[PDB]
Amino acid sequence: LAIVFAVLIAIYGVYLDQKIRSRIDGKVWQLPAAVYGRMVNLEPDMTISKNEMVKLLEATQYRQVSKMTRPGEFTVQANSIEMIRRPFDFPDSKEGQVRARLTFDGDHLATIVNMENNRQFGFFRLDPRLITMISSPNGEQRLFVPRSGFPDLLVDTLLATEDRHFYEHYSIGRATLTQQLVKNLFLSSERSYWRKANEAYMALIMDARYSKDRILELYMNEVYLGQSGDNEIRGFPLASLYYFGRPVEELSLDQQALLVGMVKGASIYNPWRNPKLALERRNLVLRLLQQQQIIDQELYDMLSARPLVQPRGGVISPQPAFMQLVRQELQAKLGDKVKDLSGVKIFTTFDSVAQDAAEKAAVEGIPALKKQRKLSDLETAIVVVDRFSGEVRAMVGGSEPQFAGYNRAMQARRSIGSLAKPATYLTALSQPKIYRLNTWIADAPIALRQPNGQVWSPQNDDRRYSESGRVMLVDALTRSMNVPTVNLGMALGLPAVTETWIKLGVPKDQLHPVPAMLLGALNLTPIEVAQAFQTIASGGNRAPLSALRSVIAEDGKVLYQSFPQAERAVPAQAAYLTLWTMQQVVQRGTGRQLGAKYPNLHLAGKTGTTNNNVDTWFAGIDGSTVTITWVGRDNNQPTKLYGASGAMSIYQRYLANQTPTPLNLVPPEDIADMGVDYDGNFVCSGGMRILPVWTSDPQSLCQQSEMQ
Repeated sequence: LAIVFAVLIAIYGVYLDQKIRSRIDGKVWQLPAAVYGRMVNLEPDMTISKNEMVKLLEATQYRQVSKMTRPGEFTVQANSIEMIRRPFDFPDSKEGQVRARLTFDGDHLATIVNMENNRQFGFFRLDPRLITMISSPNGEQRLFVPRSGFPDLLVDTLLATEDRHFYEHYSIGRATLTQQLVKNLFLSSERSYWRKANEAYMALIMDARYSKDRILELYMNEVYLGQSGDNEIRGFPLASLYYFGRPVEELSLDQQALLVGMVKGASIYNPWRNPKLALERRNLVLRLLQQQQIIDQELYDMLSARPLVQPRGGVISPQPAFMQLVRQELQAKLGDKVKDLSGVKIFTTFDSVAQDAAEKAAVEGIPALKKQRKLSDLETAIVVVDRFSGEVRAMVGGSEPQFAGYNRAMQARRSIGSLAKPATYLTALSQPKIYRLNTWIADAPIALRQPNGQVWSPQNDDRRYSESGRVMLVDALTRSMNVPTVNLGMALGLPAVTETWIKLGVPKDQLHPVPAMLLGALNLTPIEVAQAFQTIASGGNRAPLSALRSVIAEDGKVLYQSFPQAERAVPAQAAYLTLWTMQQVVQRGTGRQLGAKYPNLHLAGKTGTTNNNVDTWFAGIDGSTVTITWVGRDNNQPTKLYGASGAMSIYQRYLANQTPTPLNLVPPEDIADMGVDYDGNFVCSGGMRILPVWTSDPQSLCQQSEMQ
């Protein structure tokens, strides 16, 4: 015989083992970067409510139930919630499940108690939601999860199917789990008995040098389970989140049957296109295992009478607007030397609750404005950032945030109009010896000769002038009076005002120092406006906006860490006086519709309008965040909206869709509340009006009083 044949196949097998080594002993796959939202820490004495906490939990993929049994679940009671915080690999320290009770004392979090030992936590970590993945060059997207990470039952459901009961190394006789691992991992497409035998040879070599758990650990992360546009969704972990919005470790049995059922055929059982052949395949799996010992008959009818929820969505590109900022910030910080790495973890500043509320305000708000005014193509952008740290919490780049290609929060450069006014008042108030809230500004006809040849003659909103010819600075800003603003600004000088703009953090090449700049001849994107208003909201510290918190390697190596880098930009006292006045605009000025609806928030804000309302804006500052809202048309035509009411309606819905933090303005040093009389002069005691004043010696009133 030519038995040497068993020899060149033996060497072909030994040399085959050479390939099933360099592959599995290292990078099995190029693993895409995972993008996570914010990690929230809870603390006792935190200002939050139970209903507020419920929303944060549901936004973080938690499910409210009657009785808890699994991670990612929680129960509500009269004055508290009980949850099972799911396990997560926090950069700071890996954590398992924790059964906690958060107890609420009305307005705040009273206690957080470990249900295990009945003791209190000093702070408690909530895991971050997976927002998205960063496209993998392969076109194949995976979320690696170790063996242990898979629930016993989905492994049982998996074994109850494909590899019927085991796979010890009979199946062929009657007429393979390791057999298929190589099929997807090493082999070509289809037709070949040689393929059938080539994998069969790789299967023995495989299951010879690698453990049981290691085979299905690679398998449960390799199987094709979906198609997101032109990206392969494979692996049970990523499929779970993609096909249920919940981790693999937390799938219900009926959801485990579906995924598994979709392994045989992985595209025709797709619950989107045809839910019928998927429902039958699901129930089929439910009857497959029902025969073996794992499944009861009574519960079977439940799982079968258990429709699919199922994400009923496409999710091809989650949070397109915010992800633009993320991609942009990654390039700047780490460069192109990042996607070279596999299994990278990106921790962002994204707030799921805020995003939900902004998106809802945009989606419902815009059609409402179009109906109430008979419009045809109205658009909007919303940016939310943290008051003090400049972290970007939310970004809405269009009235249809779900499906976005053009991101208006970052790309739509638009005249800010009267939103420009605080810069001027901030410039003035930064000089406490000369300009104060009670300083009188002329309000009379203006005529400014400019570079050839026409004369610039700005008018008040109502084409009227103050009967006295003058108005106090406080009231000019409150009422967004055009004429006093130009008189103030021209007296301060366009260079001084322009320098305030740079300190506030606006792009320097957008600044053109001519009179109209004072009234908003300044074109910015919403994210750039947010920077400017964050600087005044923080109390004068410019905190560069960012969407990244950290970037960790698969092994836990820190590729990037964010450190606080706020820069003192304007005096805190001037920032304060400007904000106090912006509280006036919201209570009694142009923003007064908002102060009437949310009196207890004491919001500070500024309306923005342009000639014929081409662009409308609102900038609202609460206790914790700055929200910029823009409403207008892409073609740059008049909106027909009147006043900042369009941007204030969107913002008002934003405020209603979440739980805003009251703004309680704490006065910095050397701020004193002082009375003035009707003439506007300071008085020692009394005064019909009280205004805060930057002074270390309120005895500029003994001086004022000595007029006699």
